[PDB]
Amino acid sequence: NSFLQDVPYWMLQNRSEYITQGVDSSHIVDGKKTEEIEKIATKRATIRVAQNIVHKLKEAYLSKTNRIKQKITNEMFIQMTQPIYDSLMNVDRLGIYINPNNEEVFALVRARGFDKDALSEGLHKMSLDNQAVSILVAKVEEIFKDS
Amino acid sequence: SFLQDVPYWMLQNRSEYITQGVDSSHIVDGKKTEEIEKIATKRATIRVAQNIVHKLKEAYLSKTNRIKQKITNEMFIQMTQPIYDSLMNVDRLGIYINPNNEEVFALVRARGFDKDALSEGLHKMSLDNQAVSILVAKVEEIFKDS
Ligand code: NI
Repeated sequence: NSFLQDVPYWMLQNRSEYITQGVDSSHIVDGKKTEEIEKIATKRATIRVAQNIVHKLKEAYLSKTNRIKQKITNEMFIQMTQPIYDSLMNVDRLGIYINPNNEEVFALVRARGFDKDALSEGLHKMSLDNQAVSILVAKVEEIFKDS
Repeated sequence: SFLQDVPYWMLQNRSEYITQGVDSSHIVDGKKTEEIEKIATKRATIRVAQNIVHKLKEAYLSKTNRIKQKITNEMFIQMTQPIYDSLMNVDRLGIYINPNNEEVFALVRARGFDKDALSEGLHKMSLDNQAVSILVAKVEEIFKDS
């Protein structure tokens, strides 16, 4: 059975919510150099930051003190991922770890901010009304603040 | 700083295994290794219950949702204990000590659940027949898929 060596701390399971940090990976692709796979992994980890944000937005929407009036489905939450991702700013690649067994490339990233006006417009463009958008964007703003 | 002899199950990427859970307890002077493992194992088991709650929340928010009752995030959080209590045949599959943080991690897998116990627990927290029956069905589907 299988154990891994030289594993950085951020690769490990842990209880700790760095909502604006993302860890994710890319598998290898024949004909793509490892550096290319690191780029893909870094983008995937950045999408993961957006996924982390959407998760917090669903919980807020489900809360007894939700103020969003529009009905927002799970599928709509999933759709929010792209506009949130598109709005992320100043995202730093903090680390790379490669699993030598399958050569899967993991990236650690941190998004230092987001563009509230870009996020607003993206959310409008997926048919969320202005009351819903205002609350959603304010929530994302709190997440960056609290981070 | 780097960690050595890290088992696969300790990596960050295990969301797909809804019925598996990992969590830890801190090594403290005055506690026996066995009390510490027991706490980590309990916590790992609570993580399985939380994994299940998250799937229920997603199913409830889906456009396909047929549960008519209003269920709040706080109510979903409240479902964690009845789900935990209903878990059956929860096997401890590993222990890992992190020497950097002095944390003992446990890996568990729940092989199943008691749908009657879960029902009774959900009924006690004021979920209606329709909600309980559907939530229970969804948990059954999670275990079937596992
Ligand atoms: Ni418009």
